[PDB]
Amino acid sequence: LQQIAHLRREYTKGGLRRRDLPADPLTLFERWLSQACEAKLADPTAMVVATVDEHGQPYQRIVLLIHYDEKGMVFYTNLGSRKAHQIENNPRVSLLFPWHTLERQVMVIGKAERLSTLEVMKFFHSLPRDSQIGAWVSKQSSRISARGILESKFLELKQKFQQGEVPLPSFWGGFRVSLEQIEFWQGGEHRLADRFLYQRENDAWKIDRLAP
Amino acid sequence: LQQIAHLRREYTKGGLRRRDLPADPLTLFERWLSQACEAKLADPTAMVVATVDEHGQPYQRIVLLIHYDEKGMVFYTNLGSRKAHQIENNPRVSLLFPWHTLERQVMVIGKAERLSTLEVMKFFHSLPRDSQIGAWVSKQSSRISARGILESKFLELKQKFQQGEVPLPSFWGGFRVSLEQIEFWQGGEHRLADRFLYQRENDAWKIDRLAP
Ligand SMILES: Cc1cc2nc3c(=O)[nH]c(=O)nc-3n(C[C@H](O)[C@H](O)[C@H](O)COP(=O)(O)O)c2cc1C
Ligand SMILES: Cc1cc2nc3c(=O)[nH]c(=O)nc-3n(C[C@H](O)[C@H](O)[C@H](O)COP(=O)(O)O)c2cc1C
Repeated sequence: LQQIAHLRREYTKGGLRRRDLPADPLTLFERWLSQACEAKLADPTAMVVATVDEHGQPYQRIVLLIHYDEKGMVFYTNLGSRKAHQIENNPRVSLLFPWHTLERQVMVIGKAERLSTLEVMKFFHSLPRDSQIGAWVSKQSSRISARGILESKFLELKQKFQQGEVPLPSFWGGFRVSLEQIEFWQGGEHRLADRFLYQRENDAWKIDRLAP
Repeated sequence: LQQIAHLRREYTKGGLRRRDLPADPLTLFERWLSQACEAKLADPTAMVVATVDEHGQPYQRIVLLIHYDEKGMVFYTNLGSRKAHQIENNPRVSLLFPWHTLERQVMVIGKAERLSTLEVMKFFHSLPRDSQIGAWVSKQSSRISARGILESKFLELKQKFQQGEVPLPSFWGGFRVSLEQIEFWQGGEHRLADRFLYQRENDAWKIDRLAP
């Protein structure tokens, strides 16, 4: 708890100049994610996902980043959830990594596309057994009349699955968010943040500094 | 750093039952905000604000909560920023308090309205002198060709204001987000979160538990 405090002070010694930026924004994201992990932030892979309903109202919630590469950033969710309904009507989403403990933010803008069954199955059968079970329990985002509904169904499903592999719910899936824009924010001198926007354009990245 | 660790363990000993909920959601928000402050989270008042552009694309960034009451939650920003432009075309916003260090989230849905000059002036002239200056420096969200633009203007404005009260920029203002919905999330038993939605309806709050 002094080792962690020290690491956070070192990773917060930030300037951020254009000439030190990598060509691929995911190189910088990888570096900051590794620092969030080493500094033991709570849930370093946690990201706030924003979606928009049919009335133009934005909604937000935290999800975990499970995978990223050039094709985008992946999370898993219940396909009957509010976020899945909103994505089906409007695939435009924003992701924000709230790394303000290290004076950082990352924001990703892109379109969410569903994962295939093969991808979902691979991830599901990597989860701890008790995570597989919980995925069955909850009709995510529906009104429920009592907490006991969850607790009862959890007990029943434990009993039902006890002596086999936990099957994949038909209602569990995932989304990959394309990399149209990636924005980096790092606290800077005189409380003037360094801010860079990577914009995907003509199979390349256009980088601009933004005023904070 | 053992005192903080202990406080975080105590405030994370959560069950959340309907019968223990306050009538006014801001009573529970006040309690969780006070706990985030006592546990020394980074920026306990930090909230992620989501807005939507004219194409239906959501955007996100962190701002600080400055004030809250029944009329809504207040933040300050530069009126030429992307968020201010997006609000002018679509006043629907979401706020999320990323308190996952204490296994919590709070989300607020409502409409953003501008603050009056008298309100903006009162807050501006409470800021530290060096905060007043910085508010002049940056054409928030515009592309800038170099970091030095910020550093130069900061030095010039320091010199210009040295021996007087720092005047209020015409381009600095704020927004109050109405309380249409407030949602509380707290990590729960068997990794099944307690989730409650307060929905404003007929001059009252309708509370429902949501499945996690
Ligand atoms: C740290 C943390 C991680 C979470 N990870 C996920 C996740 O990966 N997927 C998911 O569906 N919900 C996750 N949740 C729950 C969501 O925030 C949200 O409550 C749920 O997905 C329902 O969102 P919706 O009603 O807007 O669709 C997480 C919550 C927290 C606090
Ligand atoms: C902890 C923290 C607090 C911040 N507080 C504010 C704020 O209160 N107001 C503000 O305009 N920007 C604030 N920012 C900067 C915003 O996240 C964002 O970079 C800026 O407002 C531009 O957003 P826009 O280009 O989307 O309009 C904060 C950033 C962090 C990391």
